Amino acid sequence: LQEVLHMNGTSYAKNSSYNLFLIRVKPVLEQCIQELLRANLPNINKCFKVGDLGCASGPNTFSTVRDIVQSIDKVPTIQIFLNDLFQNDFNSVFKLLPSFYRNLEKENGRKIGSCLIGAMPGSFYSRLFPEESMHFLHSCYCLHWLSQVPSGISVNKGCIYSSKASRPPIQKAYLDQFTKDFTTFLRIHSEELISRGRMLLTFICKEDEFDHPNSMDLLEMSINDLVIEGHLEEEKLDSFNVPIYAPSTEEVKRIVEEEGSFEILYLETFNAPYDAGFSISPVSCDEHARAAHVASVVRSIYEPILASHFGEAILPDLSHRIAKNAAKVLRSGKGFYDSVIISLAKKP
Amino acid sequence: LQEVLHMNGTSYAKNSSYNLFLIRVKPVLEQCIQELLRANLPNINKCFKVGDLGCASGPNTFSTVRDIVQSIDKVPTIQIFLNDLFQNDFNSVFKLLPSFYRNLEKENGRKIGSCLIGAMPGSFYSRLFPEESMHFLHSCYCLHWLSQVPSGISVNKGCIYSSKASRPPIQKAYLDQFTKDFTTFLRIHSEELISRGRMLLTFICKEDEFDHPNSMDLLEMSINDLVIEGHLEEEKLDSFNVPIYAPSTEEVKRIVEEEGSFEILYLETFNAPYDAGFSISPVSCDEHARAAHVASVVRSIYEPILASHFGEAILPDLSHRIAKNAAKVLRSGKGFYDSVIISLAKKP
Ligand SMILES: Nc1ncnc2c1ncn2[C@@H]1O[C@H](CSCC[C@H](N)C(=O)O)[C@@H](O)[C@H]1O
Ligand SMILES: Nc1ncnc2c1ncn2[C@@H]1O[C@H](CSCC[C@H](N)C(=O)O)[C@@H](O)[C@H]1O
Ligand SMILES: Cn1cnc2c1c(=O)[nH]c(=O)n2C
Ligand SMILES: Cn1cnc2c1c(=O)[nH]c(=O)n2C
Repeated sequence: LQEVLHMNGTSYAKNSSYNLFLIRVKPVLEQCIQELLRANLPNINKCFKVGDLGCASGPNTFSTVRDIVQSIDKVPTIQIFLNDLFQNDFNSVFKLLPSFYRNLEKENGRKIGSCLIGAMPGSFYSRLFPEESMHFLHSCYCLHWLSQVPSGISVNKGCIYSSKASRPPIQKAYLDQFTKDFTTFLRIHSEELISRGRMLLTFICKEDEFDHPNSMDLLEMSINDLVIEGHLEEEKLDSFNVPIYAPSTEEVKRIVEEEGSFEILYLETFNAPYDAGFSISPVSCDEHARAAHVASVVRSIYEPILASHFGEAILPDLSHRIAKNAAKVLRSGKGFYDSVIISLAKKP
Repeated sequence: LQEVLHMNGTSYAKNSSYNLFLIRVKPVLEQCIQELLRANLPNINKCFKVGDLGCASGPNTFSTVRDIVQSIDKVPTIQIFLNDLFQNDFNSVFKLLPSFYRNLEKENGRKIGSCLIGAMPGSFYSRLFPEESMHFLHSCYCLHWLSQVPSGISVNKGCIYSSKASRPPIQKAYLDQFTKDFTTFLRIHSEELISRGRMLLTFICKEDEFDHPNSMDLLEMSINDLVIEGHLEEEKLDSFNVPIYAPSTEEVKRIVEEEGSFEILYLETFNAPYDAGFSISPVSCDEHARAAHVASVVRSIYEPILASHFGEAILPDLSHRIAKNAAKVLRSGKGFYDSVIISLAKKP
């Protein structure tokens, strides 16, 4: 998937929003960075070296950089490495850099050349940076993507991942894959961090106490509609497996403590409404448009993988079922994407 | 030009060749890198940090990385930053990285993750890297490009740059621009280098003793043909000025010594035949094809700037005149691109 997985190049950019997860991350990001400067890590007041792991493209890429930069300058050279898979749309980010830099100088006074933005492409499940070279690593909404479909060909009937309705051997196969992946992530990136360096990670979580469908759940139920309706053969659904896990906070916690590289400074979950990134009639129109927006966001996350497995002909039917499902969920008051945020410091 | 200048995205890749300049650079590159390891710069045996300034795209980008990597490993983590202007075709380099990395491991044994290739886009006339962070900076065939058209609207009649036929106020305007630009280059990048760090630079030079037309000279004479022939109004030629200088070695030497940041370790010129990158009938066919190749290479360097000034309609006529001119030059035995190579060490 290293050379297959990426967000939609409509686009992830057009459908993304600061208002979904990044605004919840921001205060925690801010506190993390301020604590780092106060900790006086070697060279941090000369050059603050930061990586954004799974930056994608679009406004969110720039919004995350802005948040970092403003956090650092809140009342040092900044070297930012943007990381994503080798077929991410880097060219478009780089073309927006000249205006980004000017706007940075008009906004903050940050002289041009004092914030140095480059890219380091590759999988965050492999080494990206020299040993003990980085102060801070940030990733938002990436770590639920696995390095591969769980290494357990086997039939996950009526399901596309370890959903609540999936059988326990599937659930165990997906957990074991996440464990491998996340342990590797932690082992590798701890080595890249300067002593007492930090990571701030935000990704999908599963909460036993709630019952809120995540984007994969909305997708799964919508593919199911289509087989029931007759539009898709049951074999297409039975063969489709997404390389994505939704962990519990206890699972996240056990993995980190097992790895041993990091102390947990902060660990919380939060629930983001589906349409938090949506802006504005009767009211059936209002809710139609909100549901249609949700479906666009969900299509923008999964289209590459959906097109390779199913072909392009079912995607408009799929978008239609996702919207219908989205609206029913929001009406029941369970229309939230559940997310965990965890702040880690490298142990001496 | 920071946001306008770039090589042709036919393409610079298809028309480029290791055999033109890089094979001449290679032995000097090799000696430079070996001397660096022996000098024991801080951290160099942990992580060797290298920048390629004006990497472009195509085989040459990868050939330069390969040469660096093989030089380092000749009987350490390697972090390579590829730099070019913000609208360079980075996406295509990154997409070739997965196979590059595998081929690196099949060739050398270089484990994956021990050579870390990223990008730092921007003008090399501004800061690219944190202070005292780099061991070695390499640039081949870039530094003759100026930051702007010489800051001397004024009419350069019948000429496109400071050619031998250009009047002395033009020559002085172009030299003064190169002086500003190259001095800035040196001041800025010296600051980025770790103590006793080095630069290896290769670019076009002008030699009083020879009389060999460079690619701009071939272009200039070919645009002149077209005005004489009637295909182009003299005003189009009189208004066209390329942001490019061809310095003498004495001019290069004076600038470096004036700047004061660098000691010169090595300084030589070499003359590269026009068709050194060309592979294979009577013989008028052979020489036709060799001349046509030269014209393609010349079009691939200048098409973006030619299209913006002249429009697209004259380019096939232009390619035809460049080939005719190329063949006459080669036949006289003066068909060489004259180049200088200079090795610099940061003074204590
Ligand atoms: N192993 C991996 N290495 C690098 N990037 C990965 C990855 N697995 C998933 N991703 C990236 O994770 C991103 C998820 S979308 C999140 C993007 C950004 N952090 C934001 O807030 O909008 C995608 O761009 C995808 O390509
Ligand atoms: N100010 C500048 N900053 C960064 N790159 C520049 C530049 N001025 C010119 N260049 C780059 O110089 C390159 C010249 S072609 C040389 C490319 C490569 N070194 C090789 O051996 O093939 C172009 O890609 C162009 O975009
Ligand atoms: C709702 N939403 C918004 N962005 C995302 C999601 C998601 O569910 N998974 C996911 O991977 N990403 C990037
Ligand atoms: C002959 N040749 C091959 N490559 C180049 C040239 C040149 O003349 N200028 C120039 O800038 N570049 C990149």
